[PDB]
Amino acid sequence: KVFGRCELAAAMKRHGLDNYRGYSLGNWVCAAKFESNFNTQATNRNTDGSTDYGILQINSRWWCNDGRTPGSRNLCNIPCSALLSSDITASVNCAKKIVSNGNGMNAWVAWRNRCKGTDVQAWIRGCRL
Ligand SMILES: CC(=O)N[C@@H]1[C@@H](O)[C@H](O[C@@H]2O[C@H](CO)[C@@H](O[C@@H]3O[C@H](CO)[C@@H](O)[C@H](O)[C@H]3NC(C)=O)[C@H](O)[C@H]2NC(C)=O)[C@@H](CO)O[C@H]1O
Ligand SMILES: [Cl-]
Ligand code: NA
Repeated sequence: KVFGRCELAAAMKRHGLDNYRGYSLGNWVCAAKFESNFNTQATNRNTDGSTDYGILQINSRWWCNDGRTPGSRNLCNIPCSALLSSDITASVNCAKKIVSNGNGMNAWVAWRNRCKGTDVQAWIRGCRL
Protein backbone atom coordinates (compact mmCIF):
# COMPACT_ATOMS: atom_id res chain seq x y z
CA LYS A 1 0.00 0.00 0.00
CA VAL A 2 1.24 3.50 -0.88
CA PHE A 3 0.09 5.87 1.85
CA GLY A 4 -0.87 9.46 1.43
CA ARG A 5 1.08 11.98 3.57
CA CYS A 6 -1.76 12.96 5.95
CA GLU A 7 -3.14 9.42 5.85
CA LEU A 8 0.19 8.09 7.13
CA ALA A 9 0.47 10.88 9.73
CA ALA A 10 -2.95 9.95 11.09
CA ALA A 11 -2.14 6.21 11.29
CA MET A 12 1.21 6.86 13.02
CA LYS A 13 -0.40 9.22 15.50
CA ARG A 14 -3.08 6.66 16.26
CA HIS A 15 -0.34 4.09 16.84
CA GLY A 16 1.29 6.44 19.37
CA LEU A 17 4.32 7.67 17.43
CA ASP A 18 3.69 11.37 17.98
CA ASN A 19 6.47 12.43 20.39
CA TYR A 20 7.49 8.84 21.06
CA ARG A 21 10.87 9.15 22.88
CA GLY A 22 10.76 12.89 22.19
CA TYR A 23 10.37 12.59 18.41
CA SER A 24 7.54 14.63 16.97
CA LEU A 25 5.22 13.15 14.31
CA GLY A 26 6.86 15.18 11.52
CA ASN A 27 10.11 13.19 12.09
CA TRP A 28 8.40 9.84 11.51
CA VAL A 29 6.51 11.01 8.42
CA CYS A 30 9.71 12.54 7.01
CA ALA A 31 11.62 9.30 7.75
CA ALA A 32 8.96 7.17 5.98
CA LYS A 33 8.95 9.50 2.95
CA PHE A 34 12.68 9.20 2.27
CA GLU A 35 13.07 5.63 3.46
CA SER A 36 10.29 4.08 1.37
CA ASN A 37 8.37 6.89 -0.29
CA PHE A 38 5.37 5.78 1.83
CA ASN A 39 5.32 2.29 0.22
CA THR A 40 4.70 -0.54 2.71
CA GLN A 41 6.09 -3.12 0.23
CA ALA A 42 9.52 -1.45 -0.29
CA THR A 43 12.56 -3.71 0.04
CA ASN A 44 16.25 -2.99 -0.41
CA ARG A 45 19.26 -5.26 -0.18
CA ASN A 46 22.48 -4.20 1.57
CA THR A 47 26.10 -5.27 0.90
CA ASP A 48 26.39 -7.30 4.10
CA GLY A 49 23.62 -9.57 2.77
CA SER A 50 20.85 -8.15 4.94
CA THR A 51 17.67 -6.53 3.57
CA ASP A 52 15.60 -3.49 4.66
CA TYR A 53 11.81 -3.97 4.81
CA GLY A 54 8.71 -1.84 4.69
CA ILE A 55 7.64 1.72 5.18
CA LEU A 56 10.44 2.33 7.73
CA GLN A 57 13.01 0.09 6.01
CA ILE A 58 13.75 -2.06 9.06
CA ASN A 59 16.97 -4.11 8.74
CA SER A 60 17.07 -7.93 8.78
CA ARG A 61 20.51 -8.22 10.38
CA TRP A 62 19.04 -6.95 13.66
CA TRP A 63 15.26 -6.59 13.82
CA CYS A 64 13.39 -9.27 11.87
CA ASN A 65 13.89 -12.71 10.39
CA ASP A 66 13.88 -13.24 6.63
CA GLY A 67 15.58 -16.62 6.79
CA ARG A 68 18.52 -15.51 4.62
CA THR A 69 20.62 -13.16 6.79
CA PRO A 70 23.21 -15.56 8.31
CA GLY A 71 23.77 -14.86 11.96
CA SER A 72 21.35 -12.02 12.43
CA ARG A 73 19.34 -11.03 15.45
CA ASN A 74 15.57 -10.93 15.42
CA LEU A 75 15.07 -8.27 18.07
CA CYS A 76 11.46 -7.50 17.10
CA ASN A 77 10.65 -11.27 17.03
CA ILE A 78 8.84 -11.20 13.71
CA PRO A 79 9.37 -12.41 10.17
CA CYS A 80 10.39 -9.47 7.93
CA SER A 81 7.37 -10.16 5.67
CA ALA A 82 5.11 -8.91 8.49
CA LEU A 83 6.69 -5.45 7.91
CA LEU A 84 5.39 -5.25 4.32
CA SER A 85 1.69 -5.33 5.30
CA SER A 86 -0.70 -2.49 4.44
CA ASP A 87 -1.32 -2.39 8.21
CA ILE A 88 1.64 -0.53 9.78
CA THR A 89 1.13 -1.90 13.27
CA ALA A 90 4.02 -4.37 13.05
CA SER A 91 6.38 -1.71 11.64
CA VAL A 92 5.41 0.81 14.29
CA ASN A 93 5.85 -1.68 17.11
CA CYS A 94 9.28 -2.63 15.91
CA ALA A 95 10.24 1.03 15.29
CA LYS A 96 9.42 1.80 18.89
CA LYS A 97 11.95 -0.80 20.06
CA ILE A 98 14.58 0.48 17.60
CA VAL A 99 14.30 4.13 18.67
CA SER A 100 14.12 3.10 22.33
CA ASN A 101 17.85 2.43 22.36
CA GLY A 102 20.89 2.51 20.20
CA ASN A 103 21.23 6.00 18.79
CA GLY A 104 17.56 6.92 18.61
CA MET A 105 16.32 7.93 15.17
CA ASN A 106 19.90 8.03 13.85
CA ALA A 107 19.23 4.30 13.16
CA TRP A 108 17.44 5.54 9.98
CA VAL A 109 20.05 6.82 7.54
CA ALA A 110 17.48 8.80 5.47
CA TRP A 111 16.32 10.53 8.67
CA ARG A 112 19.84 11.42 9.74
CA ASN A 113 20.71 12.77 6.27
CA ARG A 114 17.45 14.39 5.09
CA CYS A 115 15.18 15.09 8.12
CA LYS A 116 17.37 15.71 11.16
CA GLY A 117 17.72 19.43 11.80
CA THR A 118 15.10 20.46 9.22
CA ASP A 119 11.58 21.84 9.82
CA VAL A 120 9.95 18.42 10.16
CA GLN A 121 6.69 20.06 11.22
CA ALA A 122 6.01 20.90 7.54
CA TRP A 123 5.41 17.15 6.88
CA ILE A 124 2.13 17.31 8.78
CA ARG A 125 0.94 20.65 7.45
CA GLY A 126 -2.73 20.78 6.44
CA CYS A 127 -3.53 17.41 8.02
CA ARG A 128 -6.49 16.73 10.27
CA LEU A 129 -5.03 14.74 13.19
C1 LIG B 1 15.92 1.05 10.77
C2 LIG B 1 17.09 0.09 10.89
O1 LIG B 1 16.90 -1.13 10.81
N1 LIG B 1 18.29 0.62 11.13
C3 LIG B 1 19.47 -0.23 11.23
C4 LIG B 1 20.23 0.05 12.53
O2 LIG B 1 19.49 -0.46 13.62
C5 LIG B 1 21.63 -0.61 12.53
O3 LIG B 1 22.40 -0.08 13.62
C6 LIG B 1 22.88 -0.96 14.58
O4 LIG B 1 21.80 -1.24 15.47
C7 LIG B 1 22.19 -2.04 16.60
C8 LIG B 1 20.93 -2.31 17.41
O5 LIG B 1 20.39 -1.10 17.93
C9 LIG B 1 23.24 -1.31 17.42
O6 LIG B 1 23.64 -2.12 18.54
C10 LIG B 1 23.48 -1.55 19.79
O7 LIG B 1 24.40 -0.45 19.90
C11 LIG B 1 24.27 0.24 21.16
C12 LIG B 1 25.16 1.47 21.09
O8 LIG B 1 24.57 2.47 20.26
C13 LIG B 1 24.57 -0.72 22.32
O9 LIG B 1 24.44 -0.03 23.57
C14 LIG B 1 23.58 -1.88 22.25
O10 LIG B 1 23.79 -2.80 23.31
C15 LIG B 1 23.73 -2.58 20.89
N2 LIG B 1 22.79 -3.68 20.78
C16 LIG B 1 23.16 -4.84 20.24
C17 LIG B 1 22.10 -5.94 20.17
O11 LIG B 1 24.29 -5.05 19.79
C18 LIG B 1 24.45 -0.99 16.57
O12 LIG B 1 25.32 -0.14 17.29
C19 LIG B 1 24.03 -0.26 15.31
N3 LIG B 1 25.18 -0.17 14.43
C20 LIG B 1 25.48 0.99 13.83
C21 LIG B 1 26.70 1.01 12.92
O13 LIG B 1 24.82 2.01 14.00
C22 LIG B 1 22.36 -0.31 11.24
C23 LIG B 1 23.71 -1.02 11.12
O14 LIG B 1 23.54 -2.41 10.89
O15 LIG B 1 21.56 -0.73 10.12
C24 LIG B 1 20.36 0.03 10.01
O16 LIG B 1 19.70 -0.38 8.87
CL1 LIG C 1 17.01 10.15 21.39
NA1 NA D 1 17.70 -11.30 11.52
